[PDB]
Amino acid sequence: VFTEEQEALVVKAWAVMKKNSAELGLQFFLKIFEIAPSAKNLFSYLKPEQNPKLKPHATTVFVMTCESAVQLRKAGKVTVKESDLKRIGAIHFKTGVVNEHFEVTRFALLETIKEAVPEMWSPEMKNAWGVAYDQLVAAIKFEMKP
Ligand code: HEM
Repeated sequence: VFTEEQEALVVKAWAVMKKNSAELGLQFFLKIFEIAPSAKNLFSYLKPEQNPKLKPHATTVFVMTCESAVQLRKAGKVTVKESDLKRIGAIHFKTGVVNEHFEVTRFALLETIKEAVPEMWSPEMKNAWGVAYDQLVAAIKFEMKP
């Protein structure tokens, strides 16, 4: 169960990091592609890793993760609109985003956060971010079908 403490951690960390989300987004994607260069292929428009569209995807991940933390504490579930979730779910399903991609991204997300606010980093900070993300992903994965 997602706690008020974990919510506070995600909310404040994001509050801090959000001041430099430009540097943060670039770092995040550079981490994703350092680990799995071939993940590049999934973003069909990539065929510099400088691409315009990559920066908002990065921040979406951050914002929606922080939002899930809030909703999880408030209502005990991800309460993202049923329709936003179907739409996000379908695109990921159709471009071939698989578990390993979500998983590389989780790992990249945590590293990016550890590097960005090393002064707020701790295993509870890591887990709070990790769990909000996991619940967000599971809400999306339920909508990854035909
Ligand atoms: C919490 C995790 C994630 C969230 C919240 C999220 C959210 C979103 C959103 C809101 C869009 C808008 C795209 C649209 O409606 O056309 C999108 C697109 C997309 N995402 Fe994600 N996403 C996540 C994970 C991932 C992962 C792990 C990958 C693969 C590395 C990925 C790759 C893509 C691709 C290829 C698109 C389509 C881009 C395009 O065709 O212009 N996403 N995502």
